[PDB]
Amino acid sequence: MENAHTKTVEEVLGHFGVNESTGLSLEQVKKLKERWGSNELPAEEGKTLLELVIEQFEDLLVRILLLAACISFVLAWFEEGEETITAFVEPFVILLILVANAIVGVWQERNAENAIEALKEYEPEMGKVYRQDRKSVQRIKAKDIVPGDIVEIAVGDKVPADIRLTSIKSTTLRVDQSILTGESVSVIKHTDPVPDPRAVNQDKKNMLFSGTNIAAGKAMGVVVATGVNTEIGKIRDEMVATEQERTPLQQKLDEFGEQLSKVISLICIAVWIINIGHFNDPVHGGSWIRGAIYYFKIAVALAVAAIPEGLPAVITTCLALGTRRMAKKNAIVRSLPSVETLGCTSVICSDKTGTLTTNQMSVCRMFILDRVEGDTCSLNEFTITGSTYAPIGEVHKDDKPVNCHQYDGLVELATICALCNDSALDYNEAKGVYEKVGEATETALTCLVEKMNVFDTELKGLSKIERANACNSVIKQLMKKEFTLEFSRDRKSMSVYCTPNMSKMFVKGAPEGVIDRCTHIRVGSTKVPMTSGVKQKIMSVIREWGSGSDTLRCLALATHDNPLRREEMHLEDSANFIKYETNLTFVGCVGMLDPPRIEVASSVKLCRQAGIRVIMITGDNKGTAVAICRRIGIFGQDEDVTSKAFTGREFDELNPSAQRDACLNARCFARVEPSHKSKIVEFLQSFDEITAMTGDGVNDAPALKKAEIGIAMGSGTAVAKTASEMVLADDNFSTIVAAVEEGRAIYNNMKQFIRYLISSNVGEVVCIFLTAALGFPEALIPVQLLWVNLVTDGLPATALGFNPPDLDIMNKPPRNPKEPLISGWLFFRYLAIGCYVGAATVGAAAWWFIAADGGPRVSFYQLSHFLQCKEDNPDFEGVDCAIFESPYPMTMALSVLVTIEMCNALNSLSENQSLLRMPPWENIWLVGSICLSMSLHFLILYVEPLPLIFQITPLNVTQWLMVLKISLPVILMDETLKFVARNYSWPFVLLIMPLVIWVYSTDTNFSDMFWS
Ligand code: BEF
Ligand SMILES: [Mg+2]
Repeated sequence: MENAHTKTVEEVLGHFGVNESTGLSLEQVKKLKERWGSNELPAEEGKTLLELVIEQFEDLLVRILLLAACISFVLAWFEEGEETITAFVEPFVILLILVANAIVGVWQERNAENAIEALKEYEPEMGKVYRQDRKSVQRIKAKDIVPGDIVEIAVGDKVPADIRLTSIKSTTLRVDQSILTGESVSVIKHTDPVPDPRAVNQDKKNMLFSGTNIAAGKAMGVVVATGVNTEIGKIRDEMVATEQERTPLQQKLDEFGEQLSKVISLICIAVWIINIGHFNDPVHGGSWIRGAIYYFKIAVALAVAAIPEGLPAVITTCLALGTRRMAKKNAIVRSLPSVETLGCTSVICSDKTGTLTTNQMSVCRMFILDRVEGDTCSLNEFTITGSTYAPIGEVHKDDKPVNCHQYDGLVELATICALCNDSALDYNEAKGVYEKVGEATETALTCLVEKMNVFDTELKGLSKIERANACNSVIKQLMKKEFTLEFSRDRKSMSVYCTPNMSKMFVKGAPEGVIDRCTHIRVGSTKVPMTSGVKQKIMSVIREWGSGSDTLRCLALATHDNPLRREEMHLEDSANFIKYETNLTFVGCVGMLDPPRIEVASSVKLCRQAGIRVIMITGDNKGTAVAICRRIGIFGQDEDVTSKAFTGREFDELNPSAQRDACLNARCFARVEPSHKSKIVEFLQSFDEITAMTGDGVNDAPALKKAEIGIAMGSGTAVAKTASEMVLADDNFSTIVAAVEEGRAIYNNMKQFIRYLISSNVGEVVCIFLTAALGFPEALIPVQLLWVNLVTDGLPATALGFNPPDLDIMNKPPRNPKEPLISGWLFFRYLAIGCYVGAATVGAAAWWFIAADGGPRVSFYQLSHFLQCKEDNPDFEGVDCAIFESPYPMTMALSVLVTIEMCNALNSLSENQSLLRMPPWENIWLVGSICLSMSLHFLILYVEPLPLIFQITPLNVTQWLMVLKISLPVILMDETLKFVARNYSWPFVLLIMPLVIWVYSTDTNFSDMFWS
């Protein structure tokens, strides 16, 4: 069945072989059940943990980590000549972290689910259908409906499946379709076929799409689509079809990892070339066959030194902290890398209905006829501060609180609003909020009546359940209803006749018809005949409310004090309805709209300050979208919007060259399909701009998937929350601004500690390369490198993750996504730092070799040929040979590396500001982590079993002073580099004296002037 709206009810019923009066038989029900399937949308399949683990390998950082670990284990198996099993420890310690963060990668996701599925109303859709088994209607489950079923729908009932209308039992049928198309006002439905086959969902006025609900009437229909074949099913399929790429942070990390792998390959090739041809010496090896093992050991040590193992752990820690901060700020984050995406966001695309506005119609402005004379009059204007269905609020007359009990005309206005309508407002604790039960306008009138207590009813000690209708009931008892003249299309108004416990008849409708059908006006408590001037005045008020700066739905109200009695009523004719109120007393009019949320305008201003562009993409009409844009501040009140607001049809006809500056300039998009929303998001992404698509409902589900980051309102549909990466549980729109702020700060911290880790890794690489080239014995075994790069390089990195945010963070435009984390000059600076670190470590080892008070004196680089001396040959000196395996040089190099890393973390507090201007105690976490890691290093040195796992030994006072003497100049070098970067306090210096002056006490020539 296709294009059911284009076909009349007769052939639609004939196609399925179903009768409207009887329905479907059980055999037909089961045949259609097996032919089509279950009438439900399939849930997301449970991603097994094994698949998640195997797909976590896709990141290039963990890719290089895993390949390095695998090669290390392979060469651990290669080194079968050793006996102690502790060697096989050195690869294993890697694998643990490769799991740890991975678990967190799953764990947080699970937490997100625990916060996403919790914000769902798990009430099965319970649908009334007609079948041949029983004449009366029967209530069945949602999944039991099959195409061809006859469904009776009523007010307040959610539509179970796509239903073509057959006949409306009531007068008119109103359907709220804000879920599917973002329409802010209910749509009237009819059984007339729609000739256009390619009509949009809003053009189809003879269809009841799934997910929507009925507002006013009751109707009968025939199901034409179920499950996936429905409009929501097609939209969900389109959302699943679209592919979400990696986050910009993930892309930057992947590029960084590719560069790092290229560096590893280049350095390994270079060291192999510089080390090949060294087998010509009369040593063992079997033509480099047995020297290949030593060369590969050097290569794997270099690869380990070049890969920061603790980087993923600190990255995950920072992302988890940001996610926790959003959890505190009522924002659920699905994926850890997505918390930074808002920081680099340039354009924010937002839905109007339900996202920018509360989707709850409310009255904001009302006027009563105050003072009238011949041809001129003065009107009393009022303003309502309520934005939602909650009955809390105050009425303001010329910007001051006012009680409506003093105004009689306000009393009649409240009476008409409370009595003429037929809907109501209720409060529930499952969601803990207020909902409507009928038309949005009627419940808006009810909320307006409740807000203005004309009868001064007590409310300070009343429960929230009866708060929704606290004073509406008070109005109802005193003036009891008799009957209702329903709404008529030609009349554009509807009336209620009622009698007291005299006998007035209220009428509410469009301003023009109501004011044309009235022959009296109400001034306070007095009746005044027709005079023109008041008529033009009130008509001007009507159109300045309708088409002014704020677009409002004007609703004229009148009362007939002398209507015809009950007995002379003919309710069977709609034509007779109009003539029953030929003489009316116009009381007043009210203005209602779907108001934007109170936190939108300030958030829009803040986003404009941060350089972020805000665009409205909605399915509603252009006028309402432009009005909301003007209200929230996207456009000015008098600003022209000729080339800044577009419709889907207008955008389609636009040339791609015109579409270029349309996307770069236009800020309002109205009447767009979900495919059009995804097309707009893709076009914006085609200009290298990070897109934050915030919204709710089904119509935003594909776009939420297409954008770089998708944000879903907590009151939105389940599909929208599934397609999004962030969820606003409390529906606070400033949370987006807060998330952007922390994302910028988090990216700054990322840059800081990635640069610190790269400095440490290049230092280790230079140390190993210099040791290999110089021929000296190894100064750093790989397990020490793992211990350093995890503990001593994660605790300072975690502390750097707590860097204080910049003051000018939110007053600058978003960063260019194409820029790299490490610039050329910063790369040179950190390369120099690493070269100094490696030179310092090698120099400490050589200093222990050649000039040590408690060590040997094999100096002038003689006998430094490692793996060469075996006995007392002439090149062999007086000292022994086993001293080359002493752990003293190893622990000296380790201590120098640790101290230099402490200094590098100390002066990496700022990108360019000197450590003198910014004292290190600004970040107490930094000094805390430095002290903790130094304490752990001391514990490693002075504990029983670890100094055996690590080939180290405790030092003495002189060696420690030498270590600090070597380590401190890195602070001066970094300060000089920062100074030359900037150009091209007292309390800190006071603490410098007890340290640097102590260094001046002892001076040593170092006895090292042979080569370097
Ligand atoms: F729901 Be949006 F306003 F189209
Ligand atoms: Mg919406």
